[PDB]
Amino acid sequence: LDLPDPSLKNIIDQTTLQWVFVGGKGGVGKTTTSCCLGVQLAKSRTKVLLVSTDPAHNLSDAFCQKIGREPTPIHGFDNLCAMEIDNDVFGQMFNDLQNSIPGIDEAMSFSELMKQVQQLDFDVVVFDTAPTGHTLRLLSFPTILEKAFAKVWELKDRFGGLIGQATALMSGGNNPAAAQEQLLGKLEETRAVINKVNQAFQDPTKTTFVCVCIPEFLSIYETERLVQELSKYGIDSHNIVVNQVLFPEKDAEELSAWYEANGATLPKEAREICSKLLARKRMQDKYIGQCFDLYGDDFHVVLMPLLDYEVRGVEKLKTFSELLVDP
Amino acid sequence: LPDPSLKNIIDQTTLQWVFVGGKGGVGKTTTSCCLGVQLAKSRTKVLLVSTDPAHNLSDAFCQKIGREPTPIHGFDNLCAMEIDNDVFGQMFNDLQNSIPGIDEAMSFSELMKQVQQLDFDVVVFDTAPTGHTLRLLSFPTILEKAFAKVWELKDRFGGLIGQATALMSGGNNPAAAQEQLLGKLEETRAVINKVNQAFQDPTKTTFVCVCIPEFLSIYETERLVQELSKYGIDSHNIVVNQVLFPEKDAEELSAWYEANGATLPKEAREICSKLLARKRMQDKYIGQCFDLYGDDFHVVLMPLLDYEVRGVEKLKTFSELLVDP
Ligand SMILES: Nc1ncnc2c1ncn2[C@@H]1O[C@H](COP(=O)(O)OP(=O)(O)O)[C@@H](O)[C@H]1O
Ligand SMILES: Nc1ncnc2c1ncn2[C@@H]1O[C@H](COP(=O)(O)OP(=O)(O)O)[C@@H](O)[C@H]1O
Ligand SMILES: [Mg+2]
Ligand SMILES: [Mg+2]
Repeated sequence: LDLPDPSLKNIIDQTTLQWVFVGGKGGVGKTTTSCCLGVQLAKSRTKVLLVSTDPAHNLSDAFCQKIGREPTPIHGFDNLCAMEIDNDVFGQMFNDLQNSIPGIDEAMSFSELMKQVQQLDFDVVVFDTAPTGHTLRLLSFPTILEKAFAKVWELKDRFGGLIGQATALMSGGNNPAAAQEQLLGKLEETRAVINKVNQAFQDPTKTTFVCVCIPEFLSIYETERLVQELSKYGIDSHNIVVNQVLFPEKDAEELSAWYEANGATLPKEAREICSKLLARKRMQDKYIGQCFDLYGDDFHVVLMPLLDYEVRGVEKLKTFSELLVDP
Repeated sequence: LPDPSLKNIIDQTTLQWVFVGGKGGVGKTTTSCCLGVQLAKSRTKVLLVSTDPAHNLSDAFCQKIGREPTPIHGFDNLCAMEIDNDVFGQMFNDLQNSIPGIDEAMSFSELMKQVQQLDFDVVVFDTAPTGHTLRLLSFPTILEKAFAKVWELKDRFGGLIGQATALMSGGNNPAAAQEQLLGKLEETRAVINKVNQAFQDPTKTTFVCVCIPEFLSIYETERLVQELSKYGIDSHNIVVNQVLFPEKDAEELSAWYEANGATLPKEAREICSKLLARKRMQDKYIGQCFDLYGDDFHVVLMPLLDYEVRGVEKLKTFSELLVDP
């Protein structure tokens, strides 16, 4: 067959990329893939930043080094930084909006993060995103903002009488109408930031998504959810990383023939372990064929081997990254 | 105008659920406990349920209150209660991430089922602050949206789900897990449909809105009243709590102070001026309350006291003021 190269080298080749998002469900290897992409990009690019919005602090455990809320340089690199991230009328109206429109706080946090990152001045940013479910809401942010605007408008419409009647009483910093206009302005600031950011995100020159999974149903199902959602929102993805593949080198036909020929020559325990490993290989192959049915025409499908050790520490990450970019 | 008491709540012997709402700190818990104490007289069995996040019921009654009906010391028929790989788990987590509030709707569904099977004559609900109670009102919409989401996912990924069902044998069937999630949504929706049908019946359900003579409290009260009206839920009782001497009008003390202020020692002068300023402000907001309501609502004015209304006797005296002024 001829197909895209089964590596992430196309990411390194596209030198114009400014945002690389790494997605997938929990435990498939998002953080490892992100760290390896950062290590590889640090070669050609002037400055590379890794941002983790996954709730835990997995970045520190990955690099075996404490990572701060602001760009922490990585030991062994000069141009690789990492960063991990977790009376008053206006206050009441803002609280009411937060309770009414779930997700507006996430949108404002993401807006603030984008402002801070875009002012940090880096050549490329790799985002270790949260598990798929949370990233899908991240994608829905424009709808969340539109509903928040509609709520504030409905609120003005429905309670203008009370708000105007109260404006005459309370002096100083508690004019209700001014508080409503200020809440509109904060929503407007958030929406403008997110619109500029989304314009950059819909440009395949600057932004692409790497989807990580493992050869099991739930991982591939969440990958398909993410791929379709990204396509819906015009965000480019052309890389699937299938992680933790049980020895991708050898073929199930080959080892099945060997086992059917030579199983009874093995002690019972070795025979049982070989049989279990073969069944696991067959199942994984079923799911990898499913991946190539869904993708492969339009995606670089990278197969990564299951290792005995956790991929922590700089040297391990470098070896894994080399497997990632040229197998 | 309607009588300035909550006696109409006691008179309507058909009431099954009385919800008490309002902003934080306005007196929801106090009013709920007092309504329960008063209802325990006419009704055979009365239950107080607290969905307020904190454990304020225990502090109110000065007694630890349990997760299931705890009888109240001094009462024979008044109980209170305070309230806190895997394909199915993954799909439910996806739904929780997609439809925020579905878990709250299911928790409320289970709570309502348990309450309806405890079989009480009347239940008084001390709700959480207004913002959360409004979402409670939106729960049926959230359930419909969750159903629609699971069906959209079923439609779009049926191919993948069935192809994986063919692979993994025995249990952990993804299609069965999706049908199981639909069935759990259906259970929840049936409970909440019964509950909402009871909520829209003024014979069985009414809302008491608590506020204080301040702008924000009245604003949240108006939000709550309009939301209840949208959803066909009855409210005809406003409790304005912590009123600074509700009997007298600020006019009298204003005339007295403007005449005789400088003849007072410094401390008396200062406290009198502070009290007068607060009373003037409170009177503006109480006039606002009577503008908004009073035509259609029983407006109960309750005095601000020096002590916190904790303990059974405090609750009894406050309840007497609440139902017969
Ligand atoms: N190819 C692999 N083989 C063996 N273990 C791996 C592999 N890739 C990642 N791991 C380990 O699995 C754990 C989960 O990986 P991580 O990148 O944290 O996943 P995620 O970020 O998607 O939750 C990590 O401790 C990592 O060391
Ligand atoms: N009329 C009143 N005078 C003085 N204190 C009061 C009055 N009503 C309530 N309190 C006190 O104010 C506090 C808040 O009341 P609570 O019923 O807990 O409000 P909510 O439940 O709405 O937050 C309680 O400690 C209560 O004892
Ligand atoms: Mg991660
Ligand atoms: Mg309370």
